[PDB]
Amino acid sequence: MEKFLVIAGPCAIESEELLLKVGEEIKRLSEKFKEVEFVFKSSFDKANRSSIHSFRGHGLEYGVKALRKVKEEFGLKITTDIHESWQAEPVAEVADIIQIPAFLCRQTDLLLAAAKTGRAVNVKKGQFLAPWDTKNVVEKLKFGGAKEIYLTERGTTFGYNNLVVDFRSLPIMKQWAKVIYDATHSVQLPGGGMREFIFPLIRAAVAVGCDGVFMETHPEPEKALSDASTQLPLSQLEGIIEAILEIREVASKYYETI
Amino acid sequence: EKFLVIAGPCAIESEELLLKVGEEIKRLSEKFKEVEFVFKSSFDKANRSSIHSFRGHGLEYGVKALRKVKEEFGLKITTDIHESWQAEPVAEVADIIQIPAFLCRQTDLLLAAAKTGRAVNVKKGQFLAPWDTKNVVEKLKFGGAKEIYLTERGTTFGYNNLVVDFRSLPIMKQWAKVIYDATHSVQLPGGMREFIFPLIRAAVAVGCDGVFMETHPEPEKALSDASTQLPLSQLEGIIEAILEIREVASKYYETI
Amino acid sequence: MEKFLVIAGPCAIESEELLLKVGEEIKRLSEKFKEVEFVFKSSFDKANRSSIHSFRGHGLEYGVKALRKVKEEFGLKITTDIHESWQAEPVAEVADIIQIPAFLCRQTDLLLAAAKTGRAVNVKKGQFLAPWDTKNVVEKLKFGGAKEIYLTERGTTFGYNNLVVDFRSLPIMKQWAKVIYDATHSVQLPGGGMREFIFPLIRAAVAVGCDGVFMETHPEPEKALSDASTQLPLSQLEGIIEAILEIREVASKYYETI
Amino acid sequence: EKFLVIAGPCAIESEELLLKVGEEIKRLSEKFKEVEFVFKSSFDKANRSSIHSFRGHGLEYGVKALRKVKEEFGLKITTDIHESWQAEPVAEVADIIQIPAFLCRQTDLLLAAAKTGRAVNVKKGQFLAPWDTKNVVEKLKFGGAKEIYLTERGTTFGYNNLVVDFRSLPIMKQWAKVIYDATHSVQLPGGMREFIFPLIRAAVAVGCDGVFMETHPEPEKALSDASTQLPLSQLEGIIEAILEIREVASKYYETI
Ligand SMILES: O=C(O)[C@@H](CO)OP(=O)(O)O
Ligand SMILES: O=C(O)[C@@H](CO)OP(=O)(O)O
Ligand SMILES: O=C(O)[C@@H](CO)OP(=O)(O)O
Ligand SMILES: O=C(O)[C@@H](CO)OP(=O)(O)O
Repeated sequence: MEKFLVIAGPCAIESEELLLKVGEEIKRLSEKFKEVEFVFKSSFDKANRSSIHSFRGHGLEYGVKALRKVKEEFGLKITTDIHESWQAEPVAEVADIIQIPAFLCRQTDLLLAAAKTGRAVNVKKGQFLAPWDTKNVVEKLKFGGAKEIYLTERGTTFGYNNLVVDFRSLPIMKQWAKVIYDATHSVQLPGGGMREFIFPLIRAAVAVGCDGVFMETHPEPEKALSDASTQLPLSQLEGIIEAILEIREVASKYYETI
Repeated sequence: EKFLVIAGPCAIESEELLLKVGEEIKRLSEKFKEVEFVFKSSFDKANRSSIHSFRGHGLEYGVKALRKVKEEFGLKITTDIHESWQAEPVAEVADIIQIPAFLCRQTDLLLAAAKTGRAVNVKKGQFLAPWDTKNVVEKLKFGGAKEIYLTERGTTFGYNNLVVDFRSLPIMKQWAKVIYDATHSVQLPGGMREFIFPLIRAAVAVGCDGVFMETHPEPEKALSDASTQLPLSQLEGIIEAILEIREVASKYYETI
Repeated sequence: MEKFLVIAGPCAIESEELLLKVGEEIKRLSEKFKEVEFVFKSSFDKANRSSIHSFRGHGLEYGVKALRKVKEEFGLKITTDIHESWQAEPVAEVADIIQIPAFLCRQTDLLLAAAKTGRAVNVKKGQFLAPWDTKNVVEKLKFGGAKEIYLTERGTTFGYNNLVVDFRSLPIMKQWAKVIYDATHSVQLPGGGMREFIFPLIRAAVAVGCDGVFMETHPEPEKALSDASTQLPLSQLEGIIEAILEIREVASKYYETI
Repeated sequence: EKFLVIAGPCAIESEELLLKVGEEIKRLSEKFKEVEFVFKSSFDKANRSSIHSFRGHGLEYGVKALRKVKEEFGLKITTDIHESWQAEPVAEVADIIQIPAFLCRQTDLLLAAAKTGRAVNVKKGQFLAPWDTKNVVEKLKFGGAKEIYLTERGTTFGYNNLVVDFRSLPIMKQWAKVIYDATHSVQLPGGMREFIFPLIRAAVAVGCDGVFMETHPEPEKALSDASTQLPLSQLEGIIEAILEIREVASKYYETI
């Protein structure tokens, strides 16, 4: 079985300190769960918040420098998201995996900018996109030179201010890329979020079969500057990870062949 | 209480077919003692899209064939009703009376079912939000029902498509035992066999009280739900798989 | 141009008196709007309420007798809905148009029970049904002997507790039956309702093109026993009808040919 | 203020095509003096599903061709931007800067557009509820924009389908002028020409401040939105139709 990916970290780079605190914990779990490839995630810019008054971040320069500290202090791989083509090059200096936001999954130039860096690229599936329509997204990355591609399931528009997770997307997308399940954005209520469903839905994802999971986690979610109602309390991370590795193991012999 | 597996051919195509399927379910029944098996088949497909499609052989012949399965194999029975008058005659043989998803809000049908003293399983309508099943349960309690089940079978997602919102499992559990219907949840109304097993794995990882699966020795030849009925020979493997997943996952099912 | 249909009346037969009061007003409008075919509607049983504690009605016998009074006192056509096959025969004694509830639009026996009465049949399109899938519904009625058939647009499931009206359904369904737009149920919030959208959406319906409209109306909606937030104040009916006849007239030369 | 009609070929396939279309719009412009016509064409289809599809001839060539239309015919101009840097160069020719629907929440793009001093039209995202456009308008006001439009273009309805919820027209009007996009609202993402005219009739019966329509002398030969671009010759008839409907219906538009 392939090394399972767990992408995790605070939603936003609130400070270099917050980063070091989560990083410390992620490093501890990586030493325990040696069958997992851990990737530390945090955004240097929440460029698509609903409100002009909401927290965005401290800028690209500061964020890359704080992620670089996490990588240097803990030896952890790094992923962060870009919003315009010009950011691909500077971010690629620290990011092992460049993330493409869900609203931007069809922006050709942004995808090509990420792909020519030589870094892996993970595209969040747009809330508007059918799972079979990710085939062209992967084709655009492969055309642009990307050799390691991920597609992340994060819910689909289901009426107003609600997302539903159609688990059929996991085996469908697996036909053309590795698949990541985003356990924290899939339960958000666009323009909101329900923490009580994070755990059940992530159990469903590993029972269906995916190649990794993505989770935002913060020492104190209620105090977070972004995604306060969906970020997972840091102390709860180890137990969630153990549970998914257990459920994955027992379901794995039944995963179907693409 | 023990995990429920409700299984059988979609339609009572013949007393014979029920006996063949009944035999295999009897067999699995002896192999998996911790599971409560309930044999299912419909005496009438009362809501087919086309007037030219197979409906069945009538309630009399159907109850007779189901009686034969219960007598011959000792299996509990479940079938669905479509109008209030059918509840009492079906209750002579059915341990569980099933309410069709389009009929989940028909007050008299629910009350007629509750009045028989039998257990009632209501398929959640494709139009119903999970929190709105609380009133469904309340109707049945008011009607005297004491063993109540709610079955997840997908929700309307645009035209000719259903999506399973797994958040409904924990929500519905606040007021009834919850069953996951593995075969209708992937059908395309007005489906895809390849998604049956993956989604049933999800349902037990999330946590449910039972699973519902239509099965037929030769699905391609079935007269109803031909595209989604599970081949009978695959049933054992899927049941063992979900008992294994449940065993591990149950440690994590959230309290009520 | 065909005589436009306006189906209207109180949601439920709260009393024979309420019926006579609305009937009086509908009769007055029928004398004014002679280009409209008016049909008086009221249910003898709200058989599918969400709550066991909600108002259902005073029974079939009482309801048919109250509708028969309206027909006899005002000379108005009558429509009411059935819920089980056995009710088709007694209701057909008074109802010119037998209505099939939206949740029951695929119940074969109920449709055949209505069709063999020789009365017109109007089927509410299920909130789960695609517009092209009404073709088989009409085929079932024609097979059962119905010679005058209507399909009513009343919204489609759009996430939880919300309905959306896809106006493309009007020209699609028109391929096989006369089409009615239900102005009051289309704005209800299943398991709720928004009165402010009734008027705009009914203007859209006649600009697209339909063969009639359906509206629930009560002298005092807030006091209604069913659909209190969507029933139209009776005093507002005349002005709505004048507006739709005006918009219909001006749009009509552009209605496309089926 | 007067009713807006924004029209033109989806993509700047060539300075020529724009001139042919510009000529017809100039003509209608003289025929319908109460209407403010705005000529539209995209210099880059930056979000095509396939890497092998037509994107265009670049921003430079595009701004040049649009400048030619404004110089030659005196028509106001609108085109869309895809990244913040494009706002200032596009603002030399565009009276209205268009924000793509997938990019309606990208704060910097909205701010870059507002900073040019031009009017801004934001296509409402297929994922956005109508009440959630209030924050979109607030971003643009904060950015200095004073003439703001919100365009209805359909909402995600299951997979590969959009539905127009007309309730959004009156809701969005509380905070901006509202335009109805008649051609993308009926496209099937990842459409149907037969529904364009019926839905545009609905939009003016409900009440909007303008309509948006892509038009091409020969849609079948277009390099983008070939399935939905309106044949140029049909444009006059549809504009006269909607002015007639609006004239009658406007008596009933609800206050703000
Ligand atoms: O993970 C996040 O921080 C965001 C941005 O990429 O994800 P999404 O676009 O899926 O909301
Ligand atoms: O299980 C079935 O036979 C049918 C009828 O009860 O189910 P549903 O109503 O969910 O289609
Ligand atoms: O008009 C009504 O009173 C009801 C019942 O027929 O309609 P619907 O089923 O469309 O909710
Ligand atoms: O009108 C268009 O050219 C496109 C781009 O702005 O529209 P939308 O983003 O609505 O697809």
